Amino acid sequence: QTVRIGTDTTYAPFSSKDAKGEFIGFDIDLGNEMCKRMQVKCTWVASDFDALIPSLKAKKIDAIISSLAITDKRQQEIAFSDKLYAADSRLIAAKGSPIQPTLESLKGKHVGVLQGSTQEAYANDNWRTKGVDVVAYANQDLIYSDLTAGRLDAALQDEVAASEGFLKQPAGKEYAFAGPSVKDKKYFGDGTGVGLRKDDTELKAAFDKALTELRQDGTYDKMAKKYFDFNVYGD
Ligand SMILES: NC(=[NH2+])NCCC[C@H](N)C(=O)O
Repeated sequence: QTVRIGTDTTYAPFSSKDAKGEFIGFDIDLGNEMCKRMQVKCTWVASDFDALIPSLKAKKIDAIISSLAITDKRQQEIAFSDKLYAADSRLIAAKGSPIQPTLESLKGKHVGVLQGSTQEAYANDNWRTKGVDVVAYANQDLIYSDLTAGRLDAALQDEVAASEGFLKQPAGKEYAFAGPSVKDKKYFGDGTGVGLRKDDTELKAAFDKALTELRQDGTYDKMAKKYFDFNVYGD
């Protein structure tokens, strides 16, 4: 039909808006390229990240492309395409900060996470319970803003989003990663994928076919090179 694809546009370089409100980023490029090969029209629909799976279940959108990690919990509720790219999580803080992604370091500190994210799940279970002030936000822009305002000591999000979308931008010049990637298979998933209703077998097959084809002919790498000088796909 027309495939309606939901995304949250506060996660550069994967999904954001340009100065005239056009959606831009690697998620947008992947979605548009897949749609072309599937020979379908696609309409992008912006929403808060935590609204994406509910909107999909409610049939207000037909697909999610929004750095949506493929997790065990989410697969109980929806289906996923094959992996679009890998996504590790990592903390950021002010440059020179001693902060580490540990309870010892973070107890009593204010740590921002995106509401509805794997980072929120991780932080709520491991940090909020034990006395870290975990603050959950409607979108990632509010997090970066509250961090630069000094209201947050740190923020947890996807590593590549933080790096390319903030640290390497003027806004994040005085900030840096605090500690290494936070690796936990119980939480952050096995890369990201197109989120789909479980019964939409045909639509999943179509996305999967287009994805294989655009990876195979080198289009994936061509598009990825616009944003990344490393292997974003992973293994
Ligand atoms: N467009 C976005 N805001 N994406 C947030 C993704 C965060 C994390 N990868 C998750 O799946 O929960």
